[PDB]
Amino acid sequence: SLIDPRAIIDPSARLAADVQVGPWSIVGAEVEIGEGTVIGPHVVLKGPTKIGKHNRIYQFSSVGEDTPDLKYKGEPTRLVIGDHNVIREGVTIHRGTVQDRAETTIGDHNLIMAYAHIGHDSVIGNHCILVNNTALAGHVHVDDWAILSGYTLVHQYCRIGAHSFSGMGSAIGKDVPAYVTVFGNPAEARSMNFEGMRRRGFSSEAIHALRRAYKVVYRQGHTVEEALAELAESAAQFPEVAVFRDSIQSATRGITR
Amino acid sequence: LIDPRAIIDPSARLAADVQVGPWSIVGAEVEIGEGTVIGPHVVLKGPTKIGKHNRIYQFSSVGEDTPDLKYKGEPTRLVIGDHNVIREGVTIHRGTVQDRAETTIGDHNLIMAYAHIGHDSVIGNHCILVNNTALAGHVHVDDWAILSGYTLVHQYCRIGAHSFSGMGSAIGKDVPAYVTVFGNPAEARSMNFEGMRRRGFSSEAIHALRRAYKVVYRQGHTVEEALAELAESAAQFPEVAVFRDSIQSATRGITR
Amino acid sequence: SLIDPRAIIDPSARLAADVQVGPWSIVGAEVEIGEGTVIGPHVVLKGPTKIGKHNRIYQFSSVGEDTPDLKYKGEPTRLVIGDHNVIREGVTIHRGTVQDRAETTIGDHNLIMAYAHIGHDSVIGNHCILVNNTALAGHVHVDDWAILSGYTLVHQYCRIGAHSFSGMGSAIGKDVPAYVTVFGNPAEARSMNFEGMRRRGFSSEAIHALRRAYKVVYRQGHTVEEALAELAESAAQFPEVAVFRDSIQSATRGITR
Ligand SMILES: O=C(/N=C\c1ccccc1)N[C@]1(C(=O)Nc2nnn[nH]2)CN(C(=O)c2cccc(C(F)(F)F)c2)c2ccccc21
Ligand SMILES: O=C(/N=C\c1ccccc1)N[C@]1(C(=O)Nc2nnn[nH]2)CN(C(=O)c2cccc(C(F)(F)F)c2)c2ccccc21
Ligand SMILES: O=C(/N=C\c1ccccc1)N[C@]1(C(=O)Nc2nnn[nH]2)CN(C(=O)c2cccc(C(F)(F)F)c2)c2ccccc21
Repeated sequence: SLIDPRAIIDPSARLAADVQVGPWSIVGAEVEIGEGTVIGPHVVLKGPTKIGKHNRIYQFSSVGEDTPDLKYKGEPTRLVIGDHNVIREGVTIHRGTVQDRAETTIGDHNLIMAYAHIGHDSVIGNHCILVNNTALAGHVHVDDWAILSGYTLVHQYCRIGAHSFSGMGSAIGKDVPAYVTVFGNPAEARSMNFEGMRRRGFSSEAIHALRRAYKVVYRQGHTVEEALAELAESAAQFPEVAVFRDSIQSATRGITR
Repeated sequence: LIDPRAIIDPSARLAADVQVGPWSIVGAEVEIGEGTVIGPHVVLKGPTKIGKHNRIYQFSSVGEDTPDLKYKGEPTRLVIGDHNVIREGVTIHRGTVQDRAETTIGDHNLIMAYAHIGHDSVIGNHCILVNNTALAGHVHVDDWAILSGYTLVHQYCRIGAHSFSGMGSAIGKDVPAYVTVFGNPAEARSMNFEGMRRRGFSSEAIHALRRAYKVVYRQGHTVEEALAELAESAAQFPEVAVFRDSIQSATRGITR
Repeated sequence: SLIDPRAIIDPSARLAADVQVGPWSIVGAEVEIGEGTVIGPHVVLKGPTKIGKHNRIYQFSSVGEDTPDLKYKGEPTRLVIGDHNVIREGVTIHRGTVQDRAETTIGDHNLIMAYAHIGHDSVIGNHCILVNNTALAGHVHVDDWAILSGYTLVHQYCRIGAHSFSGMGSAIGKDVPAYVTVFGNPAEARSMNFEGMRRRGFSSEAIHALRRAYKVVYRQGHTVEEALAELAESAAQFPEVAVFRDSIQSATRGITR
């Protein structure tokens, strides 16, 4: 451990073994930091916030702030961050709202690049990448391995499916199904993230069942109900297709087309 | 109240109950008013006036020089009213001598993280600038206007009262009062009926304003023709006069 | 003195005797700063980094950090900045990767406005303007006098030609030839920077030949090869047309059309 004496550590904060806190950082009341986490210089941490192990948080980041969206803040709302996350320069992460989840949740092994915004009540899974200035407005669910390219904007309540991909400057207003590639403002479905399936070792059979799964949903004039029925068999054979099918079935307010 | 690790210039001026966080700079000729909380890690530069019950969050640079090459160090101003919330990393520049030598913000404005307010810009009251909104300079934002995340505005554009931009809009012409605009480049879509409900507009003044939108946008009229038919509706409803006056004062083109 | 006592200066740092450094700034290990350079408060400089003379770096800037690019594995890579550059509030500049030439390079007289990003292995020439929140992903070459308007996004390996211009919110995925004006997401070729050419004092004859050069590349159904061959003659007569022609010849991502 090195706790720099120019940092401010609230008496109610809890620091585990091997935690580093750089100069002029604030570890506010009710912030818990897990084993081996490195807080850079000029970082503002605010609670109630739970941060796990072996995280890295860069300078000028505001982690666990209140949403500005309310004037009168509800407390106590939480921020939970898991393990092995990188949070780059100037990132903003807001805690939840009493109305909704009362918690913003980030899992493990995520890369959140400079000036990205994680809005109130959002949930990030594991192994996600949010590129520079990605902004999640609030109540955004990002499932595992999803990649949002630089300056991707996401409206409230949108679901970003597992292994999905957004192009630079995408503006997402509807759910993105698992594996789907989206581009533009407003965002449009283009293809699937075949590159990602390969890099995570999907069988060719799985990749071909997912290609056919795309066409079923987007290209053959079927209701969502008819697509779910058509996808049932492929979904039962391939867990990878089931992830796709589940992402479409969970979309009650429709999907990015 | 003033944290001892903050830097207060001799020539600054702070009201009784002003709070200033650690590692913040209150530079030369900065006035701060009653009940204003300056966060930690804030750079204020002057000549700048800040009113009362304002909150400025960490990493904000309020009152710097414009990098606009037309600026050359003249002692231009920035003025900020009361009950404003300025969030993480906001940049606000002072005026230029070429145009009035003042940047102006009124009252009850919510300016979210990394928003930029360029030289000589004039913001009214009860405005929302969502994350990373950017006003290049000489942008006039009238009362109750809402600019959604990453809204970009070119110099000299007028954003009308009760107007709304969608996420990632790029505005290059005046937005009339109450008009909703979307995309890059921004195009007119509808009227902020929502925002009229929010101000307790009579259902008559709301029907008057729906008619007004159809006169301007949906009936192949010119602006001169559209301004002409509105004249009586604007005499009848002050709410319609607001809309009519925003179009009248828009001799660079309105957003279509 | 000119080094604020609240600044951190690494023992291995090399500062010219007149260098100014504001409070709570960090001048890291293996950072060199040349004559006349003013470092504002709250600035983080990481090395190995060379900064030249009469530069100005504003608050909340992170100059010389490691790229988050997963391909980078902590190797000793560098950042070189020249003279008379203005770096505004919250600018991020990353050092290089060994996969290229292990250097990020900025020339002279550049204006880099607030929250602009310069990614690993990028090369900026002289007299360039990067307006607020302009982002260069990596391996981006911006040649002399190019202007990138606010929130211009550039993909890796894209080349931005001399005296080129991008409109507000441009998303560039292909090379911008010298003198060309681009707008939109995705970016679209919309004429040449005649305003900028006229201002900088380009001759009438050079402009007229560039107008014709534009027609050959964009407006005659020619493929890049046909166009290069058809340009050969004017490229041999007018240096500006040679700069234009070379920028098409050197394009590795194709050209913005
Ligand atoms: O709320 C919003 N807009 C204006 C506002 C009003 C009062 C207070 C603050 C902002 N929310 C927005 C939203 O997605 N609302 C919604 N959709 N479904 N259910 N709720 C997201 N939004 C935005 O512009 C927005 C809001 C917060 C954060 C961000 C960002 F950029 F950081 F991600 C962006 C927008 C733009 C147009 C319409 C609706 C909304
Ligand atoms: O305004 C501009 N240049 C001077 C400048 C102003 C402020 C700071 C630095 C330079 N350029 C712009 C402009 O609106 N010029 C103009 N119109 N009418 N009269 N002048 C805006 N502009 C921009 O890209 C721009 C310039 C400054 C700030 C911002 C932002 F994002 F922070 F808001 C954006 C742009 C993009 C394309 C064409 C013209 C212009
Ligand atoms: O480049 C990318 N990923 C690696 C990386 C680089 C720098 C930092 C972190 C990761 N992805 C991108 C790329 O250009 N890849 C590529 N092209 N040629 N060879 N590779 C760019 N990219 C981006 O979204 C991107 C990546 C890093 C930084 C930035 C920004 F915004 F800061 F400028 C943007 C994107 C979006 C869609 C497709 C491909 C790519």
